[PDB]
Amino acid sequence: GAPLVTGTMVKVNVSMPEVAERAAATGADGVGLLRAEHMILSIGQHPIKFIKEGKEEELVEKLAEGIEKVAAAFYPRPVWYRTLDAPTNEFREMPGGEDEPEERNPMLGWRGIRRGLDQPELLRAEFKAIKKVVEKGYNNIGVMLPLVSHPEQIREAKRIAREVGLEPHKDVAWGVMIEVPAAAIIIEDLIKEGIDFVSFGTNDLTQYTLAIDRDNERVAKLYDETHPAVLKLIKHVIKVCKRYGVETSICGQAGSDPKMARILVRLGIDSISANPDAVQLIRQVVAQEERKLMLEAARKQL
Amino acid sequence: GAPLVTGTMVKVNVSMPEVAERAAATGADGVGLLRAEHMILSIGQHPIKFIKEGKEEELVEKLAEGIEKVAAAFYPRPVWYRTLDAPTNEFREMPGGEDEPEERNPMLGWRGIRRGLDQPELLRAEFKAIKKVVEKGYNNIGVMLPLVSHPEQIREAKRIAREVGLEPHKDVAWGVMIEVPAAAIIIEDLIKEGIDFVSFGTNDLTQYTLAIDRDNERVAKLYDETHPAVLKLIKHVIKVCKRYGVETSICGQAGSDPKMARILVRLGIDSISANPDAVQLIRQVVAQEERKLMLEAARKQL
Amino acid sequence: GAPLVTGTMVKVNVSMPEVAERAAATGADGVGLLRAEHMILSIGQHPIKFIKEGKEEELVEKLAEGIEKVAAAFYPRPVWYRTLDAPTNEFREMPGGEDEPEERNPMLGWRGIRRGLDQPELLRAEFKAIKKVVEKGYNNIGVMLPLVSHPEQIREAKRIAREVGLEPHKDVAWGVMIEVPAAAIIIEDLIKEGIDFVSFGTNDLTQYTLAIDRDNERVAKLYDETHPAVLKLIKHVIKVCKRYGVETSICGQAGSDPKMARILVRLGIDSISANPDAVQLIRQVVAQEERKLMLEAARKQL
Amino acid sequence: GAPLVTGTMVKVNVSMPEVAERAAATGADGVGLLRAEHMILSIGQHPIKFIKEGKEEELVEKLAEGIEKVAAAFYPRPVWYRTLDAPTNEFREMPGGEDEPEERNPMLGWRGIRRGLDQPELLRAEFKAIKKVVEKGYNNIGVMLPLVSHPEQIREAKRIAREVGLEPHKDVAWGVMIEVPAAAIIIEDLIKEGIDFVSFGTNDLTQYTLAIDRDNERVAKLYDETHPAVLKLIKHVIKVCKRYGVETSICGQAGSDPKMARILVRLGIDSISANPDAVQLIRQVVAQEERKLMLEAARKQL
Repeated sequence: GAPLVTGTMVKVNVSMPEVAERAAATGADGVGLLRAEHMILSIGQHPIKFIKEGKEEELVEKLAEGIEKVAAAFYPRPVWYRTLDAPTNEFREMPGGEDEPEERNPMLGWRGIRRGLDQPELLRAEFKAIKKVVEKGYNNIGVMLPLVSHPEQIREAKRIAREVGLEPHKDVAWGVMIEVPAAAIIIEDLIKEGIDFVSFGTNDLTQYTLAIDRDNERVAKLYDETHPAVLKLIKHVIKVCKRYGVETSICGQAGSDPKMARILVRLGIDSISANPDAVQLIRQVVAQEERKLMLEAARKQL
Repeated sequence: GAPLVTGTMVKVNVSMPEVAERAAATGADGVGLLRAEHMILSIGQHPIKFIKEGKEEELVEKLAEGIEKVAAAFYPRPVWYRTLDAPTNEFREMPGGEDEPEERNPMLGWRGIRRGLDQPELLRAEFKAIKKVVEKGYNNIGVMLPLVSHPEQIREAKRIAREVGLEPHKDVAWGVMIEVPAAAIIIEDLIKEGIDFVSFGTNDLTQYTLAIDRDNERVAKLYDETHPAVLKLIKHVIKVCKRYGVETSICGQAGSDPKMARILVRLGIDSISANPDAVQLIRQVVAQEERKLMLEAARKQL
Repeated sequence: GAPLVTGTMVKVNVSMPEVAERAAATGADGVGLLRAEHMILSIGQHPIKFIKEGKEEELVEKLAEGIEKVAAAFYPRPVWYRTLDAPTNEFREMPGGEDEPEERNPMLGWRGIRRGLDQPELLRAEFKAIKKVVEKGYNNIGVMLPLVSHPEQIREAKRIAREVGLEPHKDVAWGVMIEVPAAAIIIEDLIKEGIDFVSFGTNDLTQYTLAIDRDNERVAKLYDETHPAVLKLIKHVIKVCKRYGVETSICGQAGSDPKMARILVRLGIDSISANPDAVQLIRQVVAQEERKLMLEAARKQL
Repeated sequence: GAPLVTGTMVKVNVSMPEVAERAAATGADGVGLLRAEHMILSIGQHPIKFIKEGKEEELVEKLAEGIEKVAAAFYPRPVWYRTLDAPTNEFREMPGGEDEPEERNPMLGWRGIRRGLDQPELLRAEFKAIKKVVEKGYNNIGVMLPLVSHPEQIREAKRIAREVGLEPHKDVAWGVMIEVPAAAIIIEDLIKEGIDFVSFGTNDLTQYTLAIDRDNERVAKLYDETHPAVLKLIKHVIKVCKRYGVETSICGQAGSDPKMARILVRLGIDSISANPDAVQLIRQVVAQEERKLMLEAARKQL
């Protein structure tokens, strides 16, 4: 009759706006990552081509209803939304995708907030839709920027967003993703530009730190998300933003692992984001770890 | 099978004596505020006119049964009752309400315990009914005075109550409401007159502190119950009565807000009073905040 | 043959630009408050209606000569001018005042710098006239904003003034009024926006702190300007701006009271503003209090 | 053009209500002692006989106008009034004074507040007249009790005054006279009953301390008001009420002496009360003594 209650927050990873009731029925504390790849690449057309042709309002209002569905399934609870992020060999395979670079390394190329700031129209449209669903009365949304490594990117994004009416820290929440080692090493510079939350992308971080591709058959035997270097980086970041009053979280595939959950609860993370069918297991693991910590402190005191 | 258990008490706000079983079925720890406006203004007549005509015992015994209903729905649990409080443009609209002042500011006028002490017959009748339901064997009632700003008001009320048989601190509990900034700034003087409990009226306090009416369309955009000044005042009050051994609580519309609940549990309030359809949400928010605090202390110790 | 000399400054309260020689003949150290209600509401017309019709320059130059008269009667001495402040039931009674709200509480409504920032044309005209009389060579004027409770109001006023040529802190002085309890409780936030002086409106402060209207016959028996809470607030404010190097003053009806004068000189205020026929009495009271303080310190030392 | 200003207050001794403009024209800071012997013994009749006959209201209203005259000649300034005090061989010489005791020592007999508390009708009438002139709007009056040596006298006087409507410490000031050595030796007990001011009767104190009558030709060669014992007593009293926050003063014939003025200013008295033709001399002596003290402290510091 009574649910299980933990101090650490356990959230859920929403992929499409159609799996949102089965996710709200799991007992999660919010949405940890709602991706936009589907909601944007569903119109069977290159978005840059789609807007040159000139159909902006259709895409805008479609995004608006897609976002409001999820926002209203979990209202009192927070929802975090990450702007578009896909490689260049993902835009090549759509009607209108004929002009491409066929790069030799699409993992270290033109993607994420870099491409976003080069063509500010995608950012304009997404911020328009977000403000659109905000003015209906949903005050539980926040924005997440992917692949940040210089503070100039944060400031230019804030300006682009402020030109079209949206207001950071008073209409939404402003946060970033940590996936490049540089961002993990100079985290204080990024914090000094006024952010609210941070999230660990352990997939990309583990790949860029060990200089290894996971899809390659010959070197995927070295992949490991509990390697000492990644743990040093995570510990440093958590320490600093704890000191500055910022909230920490982790999404990815290592959010659904019991061993990583134990490590992260012993270090002091604020939230964990799990796949829709792993929320109960992680809830139990976190509860047990917390009771262990409390017992240890009681014994030391007595 | 087992209910959810929190250290902080979560109570419920009862409006009429007819919604009292649906409220006792929520799992609350008591009643936080039972208003008398309905039970008194239900006789379709001006009460001062009603008693000049001379029908005192009817009103008395009606109040008596109205109060005993609620007191017996939640017996082992405490119930707190607030004496009459309504503006002057509320007595004007009843049969017998022809002699009025049509003031220019009914919010800063003749109402509450001021008007009550001017015409001691209302106080006499209410204290009579309260003692009436007390002598049947209900020892879980307490009295709450609205809009207090001088200790003389507390002493005159104690005398008026002691003349007709009722005895403070041995038959009931004696407490006050905090709605004017003056009462929040000289709280120790009020405590030195022997009270037992205090309650925050955050609606009136926020309105009188910012010099702003909320019903006015042009300046209601500035209303905010988490403004720094109100929080400073609340923190000061809680500190002092914690030092003196007095119990604190909060009623209003901000008792049903998760963000305010988190702020207040981190400061150290003793109880929260919620609307009858918000008890479960506040219960969950309070449980999570308490587990967070305990984990933080364990980590600091280890 | 020699005038009486005090360390504390004693100023005078000027109501109209016609009583300005009888005021300069009292021996005051400056003007403490020059109101604009008369100089603006003298054209027998609603000012918003007056400017829609389109007669801006007439009102501007009339204000200009009205201000220059007072500024030139007391040149070496400072003069402080407070922008328009009147309730809504004061604009209703003029030709053109037909569109009104008939509010239920005009004391907590749309007035002062709130209304001023809603319709920036009044501010534009007043700042134009002030700069007009400044460029003739009068460098002893300063501007005072009424009813401030957020720093955003100060910043928006500074911007509005800087758009039309006037320059704070280099052409005039910039200061505020303290009448809402919120402004007295977060005074440091306001100081951090670069102000030069502050002034206590003890009338409005005493009314908003005790939640009491003074014009109401039934509750005017509780009004008191030496109530402990108001004195706590005044002491806090004086302490903080003393620490930050800002000048303090007091206008109102309690500036012409000997008992308040003694309290305020013992606390350490920088100036007092009296009615034109009470300057000599306050001068004597202040002189005696200062000699008392000096004697006490000498005795403690010896 | 500028008056002389001292930290110590110099007041004046008013004997009748007819010499009150020549006294207000001296530049005094208030009245230090207004006697009632004249205003009461002017009806050519024994007052106890006058009230048995039954003419209370005539005497009451006569006192009322006599007091209001003086109170309105010095309004902003305080006035202190001492209840009736005369020996028994002063009531013997009036129409109706036939029943007397012809005592052997009328200086140590039935007089002052003793006789006053024995026959409470005189106190009733005087307090009635005082409240009468108070309710016209004069808030600068205070009451002084003569010849007090037990706290029971103070409490009984407070009760007698509170029965007929007058309220100590909220309508008037409450103070006492110090003339018996006992009162000077247990001063703290008297202070703990809530008084506001004290005054030295150096005539009676010097006579009762040295066990000497001054009117007697053979032993008046030993009278001296600067005898070491009286000075010890004065120093003790001043010390204690300084510690408790009470105001001190001195009336009598030694208030008009330059040498005593210098002694008393060096000890730290708050006020001095002089005869109507000695105010200027005492003003000059006090000014010189204060400048001397300040110079001494400056030299010690440098």
